[PDB]
Amino acid sequence: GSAPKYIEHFSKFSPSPLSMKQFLDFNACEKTSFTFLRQELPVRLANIMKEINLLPDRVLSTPSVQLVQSWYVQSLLDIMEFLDKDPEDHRTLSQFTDALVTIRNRHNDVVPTMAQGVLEYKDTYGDDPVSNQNIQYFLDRFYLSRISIRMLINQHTLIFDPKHIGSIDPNCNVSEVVKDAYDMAKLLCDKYYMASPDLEIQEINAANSKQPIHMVYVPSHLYHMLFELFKNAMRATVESHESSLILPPIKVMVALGEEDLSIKMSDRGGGVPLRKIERLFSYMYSTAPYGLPISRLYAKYFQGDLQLFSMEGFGTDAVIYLKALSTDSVERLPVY
Ligand SMILES: CC(C)c1ccc(COc2ccc(CC(=O)NCCN)cc2Cl)cc1
Ligand SMILES: CCNC(=O)CN(C(=O)c1ccc(O)cc1O)c1ccc(OC)cc1
Ligand SMILES: [Mg+2]
Repeated sequence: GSAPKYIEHFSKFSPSPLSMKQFLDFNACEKTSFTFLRQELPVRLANIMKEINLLPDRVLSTPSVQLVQSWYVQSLLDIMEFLDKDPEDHRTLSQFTDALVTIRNRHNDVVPTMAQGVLEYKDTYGDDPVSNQNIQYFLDRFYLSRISIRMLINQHTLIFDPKHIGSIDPNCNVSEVVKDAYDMAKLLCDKYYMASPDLEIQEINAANSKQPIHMVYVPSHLYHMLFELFKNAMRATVESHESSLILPPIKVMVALGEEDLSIKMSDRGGGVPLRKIERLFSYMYSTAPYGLPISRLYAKYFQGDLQLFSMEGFGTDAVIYLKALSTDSVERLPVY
């Protein structure tokens, strides 16, 4: 097979970061999505794949890793078939959309799969702080790559099967997403614990004090983040107040500045000591048999961040930082 040489060739290129604007203005035809994607997906696949091969042999050769490696190889090849094929012919384009579907689905399990490699590495070689920085280093990169691949694939399959533009909403009402996520967390909350804290939203539109706040974002990404955060702050809030009678609400503030859109979630769940805050964002230190770390990646993906500050004995604030303007929302992609 050619697999290694394909990887060699396409890993000389660099992934091409797109902006939400550049995403938005796409439909400027499938032909163009097609010809773009058949080059770029191979690039992004190759780049992470060569980085996977920089992993030391004791990691490199466990079942978990070798398993995802096989998936990425089959994908690269699945996409290969379409290099000499041409557009104008509408079955080329249709067979492609189908190929993009199969790939996305094949990869639905990378998270639990990799997570398994961390566990067998913990039990096999130790949980030292160095291993931890490499695992952290490698996975932050690996997942992020992975997210952007999905982003491309979803932009294609959804548009070339209007208010929305695929996975993007150009009029994303943030509190709308905040509540939905809240409502879903509460449901799970009311089931397991049969109590649940309330929600207070407040907006602060700096430039336009009385205007409801809208942005251009990918709302499922935003849902995902807010969801984990609500889960966590509910869980804490309940268990911290099980001998008490009052259950403190979860206050969220959504704030819009000249370049930031920022979302704080404040809970009175009894806090976490400074010492333990790193552990929460660590893939290794929070592995037992998404979480915060993956939700963070989503934040980073379009030049955002997601941060935590607690006060032990009281509560935790968690902040989602997003870029306010489509121009600033460029993809953050790892490169080899
Ligand atoms: C399966 C995935 C999650 C996984 C699980 C476990 C690991 C562990 O990765 C390590 C551990 C130790 C070292 C030191 C070393 O030998 N350095 C040599 C070069 N200085 C490097 C790496 Cl990349 C990575 C990825
Ligand atoms: C006594 C109850 N105490 C907590 O459960 C502490 N707890 C926090 O305080 C906390 C942490 C993260 C967060 O975004 C919000 C929080 O309130 C916490 C919540 C979720 C979590 O998942 C692993 C770990 C810790
Ligand atoms: Mg932090």
